[PDB]
Amino acid sequence: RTPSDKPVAHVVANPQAEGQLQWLNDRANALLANGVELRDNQLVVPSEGLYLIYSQVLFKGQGCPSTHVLLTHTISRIAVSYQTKVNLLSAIKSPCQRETPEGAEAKPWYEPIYLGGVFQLEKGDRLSAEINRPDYLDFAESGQVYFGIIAL
Amino acid sequence: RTPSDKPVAHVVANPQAEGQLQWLNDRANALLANGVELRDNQLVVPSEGLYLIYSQVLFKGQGCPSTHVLLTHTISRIAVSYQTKVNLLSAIKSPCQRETPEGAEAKPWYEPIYLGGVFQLEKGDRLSAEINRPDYLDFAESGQVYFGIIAL
Amino acid sequence: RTPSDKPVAHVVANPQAEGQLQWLNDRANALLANGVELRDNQLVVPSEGLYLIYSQVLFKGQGCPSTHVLLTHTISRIAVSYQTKVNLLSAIKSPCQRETPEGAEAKPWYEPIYLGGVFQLEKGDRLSAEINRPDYLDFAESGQVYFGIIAL
Repeated sequence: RTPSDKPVAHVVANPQAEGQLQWLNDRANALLANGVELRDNQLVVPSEGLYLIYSQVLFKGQGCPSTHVLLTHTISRIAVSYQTKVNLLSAIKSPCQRETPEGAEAKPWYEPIYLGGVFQLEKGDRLSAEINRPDYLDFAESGQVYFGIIAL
Repeated sequence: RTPSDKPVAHVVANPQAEGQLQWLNDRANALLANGVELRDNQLVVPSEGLYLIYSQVLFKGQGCPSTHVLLTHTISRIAVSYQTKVNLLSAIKSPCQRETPEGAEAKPWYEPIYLGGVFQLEKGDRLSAEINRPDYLDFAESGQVYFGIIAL
Repeated sequence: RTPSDKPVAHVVANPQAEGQLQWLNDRANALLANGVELRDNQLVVPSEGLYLIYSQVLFKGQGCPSTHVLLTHTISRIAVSYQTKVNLLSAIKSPCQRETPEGAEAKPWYEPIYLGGVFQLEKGDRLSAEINRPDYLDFAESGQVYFGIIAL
């Protein structure tokens, strides 16, 4: 065989979908081996083990609007028994400070956030990397937005 | 039930501890297992190896001052052998290119810092995670401030 | 001494190359274990399997020039099957949201970029980790700009 036995997965955001982050393992450079499945846009964990659960999204806007743009990306985990979203890793970014553009429009900011950690998950647990602003997500990527778990 | 061995620790930082950054155990899905005591605010490694080392901090700031705020996050190894402290992972970032809220008091800034590399440790070595302006720490803390390792 | 059966690597930037990213396997903890080969400025892969590719670049400047910078970081795989560079993980950061600090000449900004994911490489597979603004690279640091793979 080739994909070893350790339950793995490296999902990439879908460039077609818009204003929504949909995870696609079915492109080049994407894995979903030995157990892991993609169900409700959430990775489901095959076996009780220890997993590293990184993820990365890449935000983009054109000029800084009024109303403070606070951006967030978080990896929550809904466990078998206690089926509620408990927050694993998270992070906020505020890419705007400015007067909110003027004498020259545009000039786009870019803002990536990365989340990585080692956590214990059981059989049937689910995970899901999500953001508060699917409008700002960016993708003429190939590797700009991703979500993955690997058993260790 | 704790399957999969290999020294492992994934520690989150203690919220109610005004500006000090004291890691803790028991919280969230914080781990220390297979002998990685967290002594004196340092993960203590048990036996040599290539350890995946990662950690994240989140600096939050309500309005920019007029003194250029630089913020560095660092993981330095204090080798059990040489006792010497060697800087492994380091990052530096500046939340604002000087604005300094003059009028219209406020507008928060969020600047996360994630560090992660693969390194060669030695049984007894100690890893330290430290920042420089701990007066800039976000106490919303779900799973925002963390430090961790795991044998590979 | 150096652990584990599995091939790994962790080269590091040369603070001598004028305007380019040159990796090295002899400074910092620049490993080149079991069959990995830092070659034409890229790691040639020893064998099949899931690898953990991670890297980090640092950027620096003082004040903002031509309204838009765009620091980018991409690790691309050039597969022995489909021989053509192909993005694996990418991030674009952009310092100076307009700004253009005329009176705050030489008032510095610091901008890092980490990233890393699991992928199923094969043998003879080459990996490049390249920036777009070597001139914006920071070099007053050690555990600053690295790039490595670890068979897992």
